[PDB]
Amino acid sequence: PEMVRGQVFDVGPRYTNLSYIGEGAYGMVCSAYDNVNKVRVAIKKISPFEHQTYCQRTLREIKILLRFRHENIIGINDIIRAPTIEQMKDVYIVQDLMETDLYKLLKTQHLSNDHICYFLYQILRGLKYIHSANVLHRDLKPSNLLLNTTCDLKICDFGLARVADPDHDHTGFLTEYVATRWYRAPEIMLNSKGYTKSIDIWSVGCILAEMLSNRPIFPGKHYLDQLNHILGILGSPSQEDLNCIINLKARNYLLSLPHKNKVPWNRLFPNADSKALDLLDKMLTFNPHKRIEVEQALAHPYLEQYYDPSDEPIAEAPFKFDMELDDLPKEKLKELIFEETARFQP
Ligand SMILES: *CCC(=O)Nc1cccnc1
Ligand SMILES: C=CC(=O)Nc1cccnc1
Repeated sequence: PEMVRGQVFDVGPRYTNLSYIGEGAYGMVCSAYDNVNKVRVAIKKISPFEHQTYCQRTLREIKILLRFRHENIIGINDIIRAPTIEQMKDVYIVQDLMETDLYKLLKTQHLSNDHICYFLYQILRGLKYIHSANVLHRDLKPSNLLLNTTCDLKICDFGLARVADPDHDHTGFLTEYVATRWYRAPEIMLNSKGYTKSIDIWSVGCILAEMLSNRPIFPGKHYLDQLNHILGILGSPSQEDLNCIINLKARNYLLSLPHKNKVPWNRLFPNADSKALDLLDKMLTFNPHKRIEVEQALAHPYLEQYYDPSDEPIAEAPFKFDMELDDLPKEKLKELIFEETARFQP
């Protein structure tokens, strides 16, 4: 069994010449030569069977990625595991090798308007498919957008994804949330569980703003500071938008703040294309009900050079988890992971 930095990275004989390419979702990732397709691939090692949350997120990612088939969503090419549940300790997931991601690209590279437009198009094209399957990604951010050397873009990491559930979206004020803080929509801090499609659109808006300046637009340092950042740019919500927030603790918090005026997008992004800023405004709308939807965003003039709804496929059917994964014991989850990965065995 081959080793990488003192770890068991046991993928062969199909996959040889391991080069370490960093750490990610649940640990070690290497590129490797696939001796069957004759290309380098990425392989991630998952060791999740101790912990219920690890198993839940692993199972959720596998079920979704195996069901999805889209050019802008990372596929699973292969899964390596032991032949029996008793011997299964790790799972290796083999995916197309993507040389970089938008987090790394933004730390080092200025994007042309043409690149920003193309990246945004591919993000929305992928998101149209995800939403058409009644799935919410819920953790869109630059590091979950993979890019290859020709700038093909693929969304990854469906570990926090959920089936959409708008009739159960309501919650109290300051309800804790799992997804990455800088890309959280304002309503998460106020009255939302992140069970509607508008949650992902806000993330995309944040990603667009970050592509325009190479800096995150709302870099909050902790839970409520994230809302301070958002309101610092959008300004105080309107009476109508406050009236949509029925929860008193949430409403009254917002009423307690001094008045803040909107920062014009063209002052934050003086070099941006005006059509990009019109689309940004519509994605970063405070009221989730007024927020642009993915299909409308694709049809926006900013994306006219690429928009073609006949080449923007949807899922053949809505997604549904068989059981509520959030209260299954880890032995049933190991067993479900074994079953879900069975198709890749001899
Ligand atoms: C799908 C998320 C992903 O692979 N992102 C990433 C992992 C490790 C290092 N850099 C990016
Ligand atoms: C640590 C980086 C990483 O996980 N890289 C990766 C993932 C998927 C596809 N290509 C490359």
